[PDB]
Amino acid sequence: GPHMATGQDRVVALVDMDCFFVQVEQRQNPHLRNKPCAVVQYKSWKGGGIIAVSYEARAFGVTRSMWADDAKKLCPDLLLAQVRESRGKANLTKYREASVEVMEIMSRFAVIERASIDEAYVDLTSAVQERLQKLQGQPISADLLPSTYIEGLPQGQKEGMRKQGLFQWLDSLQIDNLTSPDLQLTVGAVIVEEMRAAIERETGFQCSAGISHNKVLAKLACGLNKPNRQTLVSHGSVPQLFSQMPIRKIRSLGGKLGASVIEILGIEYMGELTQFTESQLQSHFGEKNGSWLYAMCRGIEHDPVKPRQLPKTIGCSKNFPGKTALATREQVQWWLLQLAQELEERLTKDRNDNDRVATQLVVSIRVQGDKRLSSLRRCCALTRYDAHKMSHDAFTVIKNCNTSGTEWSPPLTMLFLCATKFSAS
DNA sequence: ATTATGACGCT
Ligand SMILES: Nc1nc2c(ncn2[C@H]2C[C@H](O)[C@@H](COP(=O)(O)NP(=O)(O)OP(=O)(O)O)O2)c(=O)[nH]1
Ligand SMILES: [Mg+2]
Ligand SMILES: [Mg+2]
Repeated sequence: GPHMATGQDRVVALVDMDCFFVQVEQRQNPHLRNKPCAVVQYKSWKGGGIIAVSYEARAFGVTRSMWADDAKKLCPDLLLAQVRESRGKANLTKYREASVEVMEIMSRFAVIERASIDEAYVDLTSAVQERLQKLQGQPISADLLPSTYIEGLPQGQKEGMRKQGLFQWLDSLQIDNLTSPDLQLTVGAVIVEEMRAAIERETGFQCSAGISHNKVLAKLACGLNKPNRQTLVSHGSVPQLFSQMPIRKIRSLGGKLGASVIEILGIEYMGELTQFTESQLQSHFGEKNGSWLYAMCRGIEHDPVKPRQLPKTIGCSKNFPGKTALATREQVQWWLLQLAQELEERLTKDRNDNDRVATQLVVSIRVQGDKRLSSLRRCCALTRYDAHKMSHDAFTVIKNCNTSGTEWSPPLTMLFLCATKFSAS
């Protein structure tokens, strides 16, 4: 009892820009605001693959990974913005820069771990302590939490329910106890309302957030009430929340490992994991997964919020599916040169903005009819930011995959250059 | 013929 630690030491938030690329296009083109609209890559094949969808279009069934021509069947009024194309490929510069805007605002409040182009984790522990001392026992008003949902409440119209749950929670709060985890979460949620208001004031972008004691619960919480809302998942809400939560919904159990948990153990929901000893879990799933699962199904996770606002690698990738697969030497060279030219542009801007140089170049390729998503992956040294040198070295490092007797076989369905191993500059 | 990425683990 007294010695079972409960993983209530930290306050952690996950902030996700809602349908981010769509919002970027809607800020730039006001004729898209508050309409069903989606963002697409390419236009020739079935109107393009959709990678971002507004909530209005979602109301009609439009999803990511869907062809635009199919989305139009579900939503005939759908508006489409095209990703920029440079050197024959998609170019996401507009959104990486919009993302830097957002991250830079978030960093004013706390240390943030860039988790993706549009979402970060926040370690609010110190900020909550500072703010708690600032209040000096003063009670927390519902006015400070105008968009917060308390998961599990009310107990015993959507905004009406929300306010009821918030009132029940705030009435129960022990404000005089500067060490109660629930109070600390509440204060973190006040600070996240402030962060979200600053992001929207200074960018016009709206976002959702989850507030809890760890990254996995913050991420799960973030998803309970979207869009433009935030959800506080308290330690005490976990047993009910997890009692019907499909295992696949927890970050990192969405794939094969979550499938084998389901199949081997014979369960469906996260909470059912509590009925297995740690050793049993370790035995089925390895020592790391086992320890991690034994703690996670009790709402405990220790992965730290890593202080990292910049990506660790910088990458350029283009698929060549179907009959478009590259089949000659000239083709592989020209696309390696296109890939390297964009890579070089991104790298020079990275060196100048962020004072660092990449030292290693990873070349990945897929070949046609190869099952795997990397038919090959080989590294070479990255010594200068020269597109022609980088493309030439990538070719030198893959060329012994050609089996022709000027021709290229097996045909290539993917080229991919990645710059890694950054050293300060 | 979702694509374009990017973190992270295993060996
Ligand atoms: N090129 C590409 N971009 C992608 C892909 N997946 C996502 N993006 C881009 C487009 C997305 O806008 C952005 C962020 O991805 P999310 O946070 O997963 N989705 P969003 O912010 O759209 O909606 P929500 O309110 O549910 O969070 O990343 C992809 O497979 N390929
Ligand atoms: Mg998002
Ligand atoms: Mg995201």
